[PDB]
Amino acid sequence: HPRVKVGNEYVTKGQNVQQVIYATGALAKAVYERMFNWMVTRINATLETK
Amino acid sequence: DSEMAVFGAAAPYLRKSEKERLEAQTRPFDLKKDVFVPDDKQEFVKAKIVSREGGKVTAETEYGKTVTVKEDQVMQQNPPKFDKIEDMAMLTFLHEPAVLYNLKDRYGSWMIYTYSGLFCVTVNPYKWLPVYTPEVVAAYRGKKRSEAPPHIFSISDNAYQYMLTDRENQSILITGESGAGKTVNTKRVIQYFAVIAAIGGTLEDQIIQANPALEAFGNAKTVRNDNSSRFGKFIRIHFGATGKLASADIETYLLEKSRVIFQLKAERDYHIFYQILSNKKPELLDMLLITNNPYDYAFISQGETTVASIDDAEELMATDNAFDVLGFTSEEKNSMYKLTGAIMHFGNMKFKLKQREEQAEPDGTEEADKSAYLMGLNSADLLKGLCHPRVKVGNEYVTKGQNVQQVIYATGALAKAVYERMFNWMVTRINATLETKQPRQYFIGVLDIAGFEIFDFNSFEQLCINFTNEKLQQFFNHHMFVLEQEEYKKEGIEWTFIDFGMDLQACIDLIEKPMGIMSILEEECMFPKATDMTFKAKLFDNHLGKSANFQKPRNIKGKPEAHFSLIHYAGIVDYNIIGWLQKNKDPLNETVVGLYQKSSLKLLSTLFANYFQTVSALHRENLNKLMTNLRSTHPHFVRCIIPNETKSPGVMDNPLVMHQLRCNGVLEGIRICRKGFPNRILYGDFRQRYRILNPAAIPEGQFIDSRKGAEKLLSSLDIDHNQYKFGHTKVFFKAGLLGLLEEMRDERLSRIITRIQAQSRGVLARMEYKKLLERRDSLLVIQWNIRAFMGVKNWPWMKLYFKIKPLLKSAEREKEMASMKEEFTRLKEALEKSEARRKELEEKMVSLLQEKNDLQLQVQAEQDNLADAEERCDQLIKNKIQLEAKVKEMNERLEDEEEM
Ligand SMILES: Nc1ncnc2c1ncn2[C@@H]1O[C@H](COP(=O)(O)OP(=O)(O)O)[C@@H](O)[C@H]1O
Ligand SMILES: CC(C)n1c(=O)cc(N[C@@H](C)c2ccccc2)[nH]c1=O
Ligand SMILES: [Mg+2]
Repeated sequence: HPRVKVGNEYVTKGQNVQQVIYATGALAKAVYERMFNWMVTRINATLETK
Repeated sequence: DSEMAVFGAAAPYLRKSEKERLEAQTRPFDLKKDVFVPDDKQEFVKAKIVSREGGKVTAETEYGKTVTVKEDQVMQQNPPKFDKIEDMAMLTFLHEPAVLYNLKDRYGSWMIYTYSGLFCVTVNPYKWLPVYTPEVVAAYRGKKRSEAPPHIFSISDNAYQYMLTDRENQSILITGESGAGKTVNTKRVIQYFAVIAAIGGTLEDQIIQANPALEAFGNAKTVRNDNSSRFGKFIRIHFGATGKLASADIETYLLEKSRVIFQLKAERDYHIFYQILSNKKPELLDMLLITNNPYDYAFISQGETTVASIDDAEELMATDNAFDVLGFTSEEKNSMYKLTGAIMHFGNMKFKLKQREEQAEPDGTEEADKSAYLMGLNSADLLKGLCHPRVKVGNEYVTKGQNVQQVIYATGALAKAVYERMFNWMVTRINATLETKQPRQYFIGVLDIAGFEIFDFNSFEQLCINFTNEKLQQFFNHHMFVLEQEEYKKEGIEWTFIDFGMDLQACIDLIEKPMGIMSILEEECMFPKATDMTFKAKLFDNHLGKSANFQKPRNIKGKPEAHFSLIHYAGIVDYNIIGWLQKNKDPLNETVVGLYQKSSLKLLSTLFANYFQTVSALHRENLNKLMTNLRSTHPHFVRCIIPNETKSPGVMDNPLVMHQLRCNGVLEGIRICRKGFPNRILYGDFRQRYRILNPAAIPEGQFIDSRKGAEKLLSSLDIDHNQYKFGHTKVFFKAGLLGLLEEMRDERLSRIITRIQAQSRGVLARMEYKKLLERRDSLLVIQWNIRAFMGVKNWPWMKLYFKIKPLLKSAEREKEMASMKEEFTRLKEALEKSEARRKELEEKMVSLLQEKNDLQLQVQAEQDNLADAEERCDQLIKNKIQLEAKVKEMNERLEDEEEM
């Protein structure tokens, strides 16, 4: 039941089993990819003897 | 009870006195002999067993009458220790007389509210209790159903507690026939949220006025009630993440628009008209051309025009202030008053047959002139458009000449439409105020449907309102008896399905389905030559021998003009078929609606802006939308029961009360609440909320499945384990456990916030203790300093030389040490901090040098973004050019096909 905004209040939508599977995939990807780019940004935050 | 003092003067009218507590233990009562027996004039009477004769029993009733009835129909009386209990789910013997007399003994002492387990029953006092002023609202703040005596404020706050805890929308579902009490309880809910939101501003007073502003335009005196809600209302009170009031939305479902033009004896039109007229307020009696008395306005003079329960002089001033508090400007308040004046004059327009055209014309126009002046319309254009309304057939428009008999209907429907949409706009404007654009996430939807009714003459509206009750009754039946056990099976609860017989799907289907009443109205309105006899004919052919609840009319009161009877849950209702096709089809005069859009009054144009979809279709889809939106919310039900037809306070008619107790399924609902598992928690929200009850049962920092965790925690609580069973995804509890768990949790939260305060005070006192000791030790050093001087006030050679400065190496060289060190150390500071500041600037220049170079590269990158964006727009325009050529050729060829 993801929350989506309609005006100032949020409404709730029921997801299908296939589309919740696809959404869990997308959450797995976007957590992984952000974790990688953050790891690079931390490498770029060391690697600096000023 | 000494704790009752918190309600002040309202306390005697909510809970029994201490004497009633002591009298209970002293009443003469025998559990084996005291029983209820049915009677003719009254459904049940107390009786005393006198003998036993095997399968036949004989007893003497409380009035000394002899009676004989078989043991299958005799019900044991409840012992006096359970008399007047605040929640009827806690009754020991549950049957028709136990609920009847439990309501009667409480109501005769003006204790009007009583719970019935998952829902609550309120009995119409007819005489006020000072139980609705500001002081009780503060007493109800944050109190739970276990603490505060039953009241509509208790249900309102309980819903608010759930709303914030579950982060789910809640509902308070008040139901009952006309005059039972749903509306006043609704107001009380609104005033509760407002006063709590202000004490716990402009918005809180605005919301308080949001009710009497609508109630003036939507309520009317009826045979059943003096201030009956002739329109169902759903009020969503929205709160922010922090829980403070943030907005309120009013939704309306079905205004009795016909009531604006027709009322039976012993009832009023809407209150707005008589409250405006009763004060004869010179500014309104000058703005509205209604200087006369109400007894000449045909629409509103019928029935009774005055009621003792309403101080009509004050209600006008209450609505004027209500609009002022809601920020209605002078043009808004004036426009809507003008509109009511127009509506009042609208009932006096007289029409007569033209001597040769067989067409209606207005006989008197002064009331129309007044109306059009108030509405900012043209009186001549209005009357011409009513006398010669244009109707359309697709794009072609044609003038139809109206007869007197159909114009009277058309004008009535016009009054209905103007009133209805003006009420809708007033709702949307109340939703335009109160809307603070602040964070919003959760709302409490309070439902007050138009109550179930049995007049001597019931029409299509009486069916729509009864259907609305029957749908919410089927919803109550479904949630308590069907969905409850269905979800037990879905959750795998070891439970055996109980059939209570509380089902109305068959009669709802008889109305809704593509063979039901509503589909017949939906097609018979299309046939231009359909008639009341054609509809009645198809209705009979479709239902006689095909519907168990559709029956021949009884016509016990004579007048067999056209009738049938319907077995509603709440009783046999006789419906008159005349006019239902017109009432459903809603034929509006397209000219007057077009003039309303064209009105010089900004309001009247707003009412009809953005003006197949019959009222039965709109209502059925609106109500299915409502109940779908409501199944997605946590419901609390409130059963309003009217105790007496003669409106006498304290008087109670046992057969009429029992009829409603039966039809609302209160007994069945208790049967399921006592036997079944009404309380249910998701394993995750259970863990999240009640982990505070035993953090050691669910140790964090380690994984534990939701199911076994809830198993260990609830096993650790030491409560009676026979009270719960576990589902596939929710835990399930007996009727009385959840209240005890919230009592337990708030007791623990009190214990803990006081023990964290034990820690807060303990370490804050440690901070104070250590600061005092170190500061006093320094003071002891200061004391050593002065003690040392008095020790030094002895006479040595040094006393003379040290105090005065003549000594060269000691005073002079130490002065050089102190002066040189003073200079060095001050500069030392300055130099170290300066050196750091120079480094800091270097570090800033190094980083700025990187940022300036990256920005120089970035301006080239941005210029590339500009080239990208410009070429994107350029190709979109070129493609649009070719696409326009495509649609040019297509629409041309479509027109050529239309010509050929
Ligand atoms: N709780 C109450 N306190 C005082 N009067 C009440 C109460 N309930 C009903 N009434 C009586 O009826 C009216 C309010 O009832 P209401 O809730 O509007 O009934 P319904 O909602 O069934 O139309 C008042 O005018 C009064 O005559
Ligand atoms: C079935 C219904 C009455 N219900 C519950 O039985 C419990 C709910 N939520 C839990 C978490 C809670 C318990 C007590 C007060 C607030 C919240 N929600 C619910 O919807
Ligand atoms: Mg009402």
